[PDB]
Amino acid sequence: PKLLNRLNTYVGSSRVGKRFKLAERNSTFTTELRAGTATFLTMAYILAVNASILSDSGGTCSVSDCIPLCSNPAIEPSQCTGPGLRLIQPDVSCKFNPVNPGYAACVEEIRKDLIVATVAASLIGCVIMGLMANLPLALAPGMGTNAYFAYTVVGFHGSGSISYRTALAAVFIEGLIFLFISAIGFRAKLAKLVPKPVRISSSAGIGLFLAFIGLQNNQGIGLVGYSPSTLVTLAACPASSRISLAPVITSANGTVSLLAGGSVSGDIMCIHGRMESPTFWLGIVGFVIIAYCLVKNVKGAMIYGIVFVTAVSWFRNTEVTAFPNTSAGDAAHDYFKKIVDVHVIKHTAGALSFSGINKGHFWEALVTFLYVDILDTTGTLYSMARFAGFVDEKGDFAGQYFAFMSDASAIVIGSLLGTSPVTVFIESSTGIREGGRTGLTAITVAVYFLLAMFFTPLLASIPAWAVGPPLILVGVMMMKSVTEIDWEDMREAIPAFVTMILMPLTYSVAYGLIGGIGSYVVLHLWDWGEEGLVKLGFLK
Amino acid sequence: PKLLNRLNTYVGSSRVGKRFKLAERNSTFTTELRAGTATFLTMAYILAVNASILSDSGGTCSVSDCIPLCSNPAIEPSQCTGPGLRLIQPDVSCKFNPVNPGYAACVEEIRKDLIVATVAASLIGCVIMGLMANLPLALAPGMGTNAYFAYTVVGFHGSGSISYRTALAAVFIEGLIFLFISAIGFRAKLAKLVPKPVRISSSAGIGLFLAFIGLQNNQGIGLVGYSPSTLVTLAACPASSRISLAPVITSANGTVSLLAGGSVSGDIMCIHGRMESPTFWLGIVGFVIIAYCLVKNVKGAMIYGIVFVTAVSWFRNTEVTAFPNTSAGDAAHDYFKKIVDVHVIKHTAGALSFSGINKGHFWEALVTFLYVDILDTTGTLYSMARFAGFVDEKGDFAGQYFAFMSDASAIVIGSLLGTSPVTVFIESSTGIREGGRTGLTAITVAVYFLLAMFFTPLLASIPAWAVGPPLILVGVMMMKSVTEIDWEDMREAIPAFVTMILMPLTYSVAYGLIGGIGSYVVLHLWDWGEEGLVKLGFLK
Ligand SMILES: *[C@@H]1O[C@H](CO)[C@@H](O[C@@H]2O[C@H](CO)[C@@H](O)[C@H](O)[C@H]2NC(C)=O)[C@H](O)[C@H]1NC(C)=O
Ligand SMILES: *[C@@H]1O[C@H](CO)[C@@H](O[C@@H]2O[C@H](CO)[C@@H](O)[C@H](O)[C@H]2NC(C)=O)[C@H](O)[C@H]1NC(C)=O
Ligand SMILES: C/C(=C\CNc1ncnc2[nH]cnc12)CO
Ligand SMILES: C/C(=C\CNc1ncnc2[nH]cnc12)CO
Repeated sequence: PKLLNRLNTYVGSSRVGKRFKLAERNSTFTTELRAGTATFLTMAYILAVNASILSDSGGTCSVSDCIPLCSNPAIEPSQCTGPGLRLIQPDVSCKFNPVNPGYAACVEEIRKDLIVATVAASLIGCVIMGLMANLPLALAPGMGTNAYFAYTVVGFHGSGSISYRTALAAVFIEGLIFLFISAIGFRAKLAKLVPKPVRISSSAGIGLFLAFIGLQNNQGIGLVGYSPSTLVTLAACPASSRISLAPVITSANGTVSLLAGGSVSGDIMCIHGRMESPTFWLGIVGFVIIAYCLVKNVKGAMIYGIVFVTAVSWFRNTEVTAFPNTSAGDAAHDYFKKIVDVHVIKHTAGALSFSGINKGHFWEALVTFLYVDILDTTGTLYSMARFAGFVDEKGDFAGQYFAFMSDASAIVIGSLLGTSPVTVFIESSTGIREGGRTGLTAITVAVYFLLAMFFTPLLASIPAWAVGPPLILVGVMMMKSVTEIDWEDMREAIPAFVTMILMPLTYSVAYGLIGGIGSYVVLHLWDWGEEGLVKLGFLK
Repeated sequence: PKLLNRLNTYVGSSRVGKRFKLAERNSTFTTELRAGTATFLTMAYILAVNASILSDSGGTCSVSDCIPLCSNPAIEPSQCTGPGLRLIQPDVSCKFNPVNPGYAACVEEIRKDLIVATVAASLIGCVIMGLMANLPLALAPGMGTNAYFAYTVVGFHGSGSISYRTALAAVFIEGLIFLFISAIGFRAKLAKLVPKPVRISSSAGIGLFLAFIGLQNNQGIGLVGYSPSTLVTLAACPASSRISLAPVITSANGTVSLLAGGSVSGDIMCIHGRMESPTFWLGIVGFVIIAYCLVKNVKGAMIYGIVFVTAVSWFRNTEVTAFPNTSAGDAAHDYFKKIVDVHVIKHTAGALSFSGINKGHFWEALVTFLYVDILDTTGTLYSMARFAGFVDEKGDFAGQYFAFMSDASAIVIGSLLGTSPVTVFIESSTGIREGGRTGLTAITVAVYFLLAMFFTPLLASIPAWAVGPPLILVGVMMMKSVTEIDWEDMREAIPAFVTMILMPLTYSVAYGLIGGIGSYVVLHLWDWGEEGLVKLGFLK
């Protein structure tokens, strides 16, 4: 026949072929590799997006890495010695604008570290899923939880109520509890705990949250900025025309002064030149490219858009350059000059700490992690089992037990390595749609991830206007779940709308879920009471 | 039979009864009055909401009404005479925080004027609709266009790119053009210009915009504020713990100073005490009341909630008092002391100006008004005609011509009196659902509006935490249109998502529409080109 056919048959007739039940599932070797390659092309974008989002979280280092600065910027701190000249001792404000150089270097190092951590976690998760449960699924850090971890639990540059290490501890404990409950089979009861409309609309809320994040400044293509009256208006003015804000003390005559201890914000206000930022238009070009590649049903759209924007952004003397002419820019260009490197985890490894188990926000974050993971994992796993045609009449696909256990173990390992919890990817559908049916798909994707590493230097130079449209379009894809809501029934409509609008506005998933559940319960209280009272017997 | 029956028969057998075709439509006198009363109860909330929203727009008066102020607040300007003491000449900054007293008095007077203007415009529109076209519909200022006029075209306290008078001129010209195009039957040709997904999702976008407005500080119940990092987080701290922001010039060492000419913002940042403002909880109580009244299908829910919140807020020495102990509070309490008054429009009457016809934003606002009015009026009028069973097979209900003409004339009259465009209300369905079929419903609603006036003093004391949930729930009701989108087709999904997310984030309807249409057109260029080229003959 053909060498492809000899290879297929030889693998099919081997012990390893029987291990994964190749013959019984009607595919031998080459369908598996094609499915794996398609899956990797579909979901490679995590490699950049997750690293960027987690790097913006501030990393493991604190004010201790802020160097003392001079009184005048023109004098370097080492030479800051003279009359009326002194050194400023770093404070909390060193972490924020204007950022201390030491913190910037720490942040870049943590960015590299997190890239490597993501790659390793995804590889190990894929291997475990492929081997223990023997299914053709792919695992990697979740998009929905990335931003919740980076911008809400920890905050921008560690401005949140939970320290990074305690956040990793929370993720670890959540993974352990998930493994426990999956083992003892209470999972269905907890999944039924949440009301239907909140469960349906939480995904749309998270999609809107990601879309909003993609429209900010230090996360995406700009186009949204501060306004003194409406608090949000049309950004995308040139970077040279952006200024910061500070808190002041008003009065009853018109005087104003700066409030000591004001937490200065970044460049968020535009003074002139709206809709003139070249980075915004480059991001728009990338967005349109990804949109076409999606509409024509071409796999790997987001990678093509990201790569085009990044390649354009690698030139050195442009307005959209990823290497601006300063010290940090020169260091970044130096690193990017070497194409391949083997970076080694140094700080994020084993960075757990159980100090903050007392704080309420700790348990809030843990419970939010737990519920999001339970619901999404169960739903996506059952959907993919349906897509592969493994579901029997009773509704189970045999190997569900070990699939859930493997997902929980992967979550725990990701927690240990220092990344947001890992999950199964809907992108795996592509592999199923290509004919792959056994665990070789997962191992192929794992090998492709292992190939991805060795390229840390190139993946470290992704600007926000490259991340951008990927996040926006992930939100677009996630929004499709709104249809399952009966919008004509107020008792079901109101909680869903609250859930959708609270997440992107309060900028926090937990508050959206809490508001939705509270509104649902308050609305249904009368029905609960009447039903229970008729059950008692006073009413009919 | 019964006096009700004699009255019914006597009216039915009279000339006036034949004028509205009473017998032909199977209702004589009392079904009409019941339908009118139900309609008025359903849609009375406009009386407060429209007045508040348009009053926040700043009115017709400019910095010329800012009085000169003293150097120290403890000295009144009249006595501001002494060493090192002087008078500050008002500039633009007088209009904003800290607001000059004269502008506050002007704003209150404009609020009263706008209340009376809304009442008169709604009355005249209802009368014209009921008489010329002879249908049981109700007219009043639109909710969606209210906020677009008040917060986007003109801006908060006249901070927009269009002067209030020129905005009224734009509304006038838009109404005239609508009348012209409707007269010639060319309306349906324009109505097909907008793509389907944009038309479908614009209503959901406007609903989200209203919901966002209802969650702000000077428009609703708070709960959304400013944050240096995420730009939006969880507000509803006590008013005593809110501070303002100002622009600042940073450096490369950590120094900061104020920027001359900074446009100070209102109290938007919370320093401590989150989720502790009593006004927020009172608004939540009103929201829950309205939600119950809606779920149980009780007419007049929003009025009951507004009235409860206002009645609680009318007390004098509480944290949620609508009369705080100052000069303006005392004046407002003085006015509210007299229950009934006959206020006469003094400024907003005949306030047109055609100076700015050159500006592009003028035409942007005009076209946005025109398209919103065209689409909404056509759709709602046809839906209400269907609901009453007047539609024939061909799809017309006879009196459509004069209905559209009456709506256009009402828009023009509203423009003359100084309010946002007037439209037909979906709430009229209630009157139809009760059995009303003729023009007596409109005249009854007009009489009820005429009754509403004479109560300007009471309607003038509505706080934001009373307006609040009404806006939020109007957004909830509007959101129901998302279902008509095929979320699985990207070429139709992406433009709709862009339209939905751009309106509430950029805080402008026109930009959302422009973005949606642009994305739609750019997405389909390949299809248009291929189709036209195959039409030419090169391809097959
Ligand atoms: C940081 O450097 C700035 C200059 O870039 C210093 O600005 C001082 O304050 C204002 C603004 O320039 C002027 O009136 C002074 O003359 C400036 N002095 C100097 C030496 O530039 C600022 O003082 C420096 N930081 C601190 C803490 O002083
Ligand atoms: C406006 O009134 C205030 C008192 O309410 C005056 O006091 C100023 O207060 C600010 C901040 O507390 C200080 O920075 C100023 O030095 C104070 N000025 C004086 C003269 O004491 C304030 O001065 C008044 N406005 C102006 C322009 O003087
Ligand atoms: C509720 C959770 C999403 C978590 N992340 C993911 N969950 C499942 N598959 C994916 N593909 C990309 N990201 C994901 C839905 O937003
Ligand atoms: C597109 C337009 C709405 C304009 N306003 C209204 N249009 C029609 N009926 C109403 N009832 C209350 N407000 C309205 C839809 O938001």
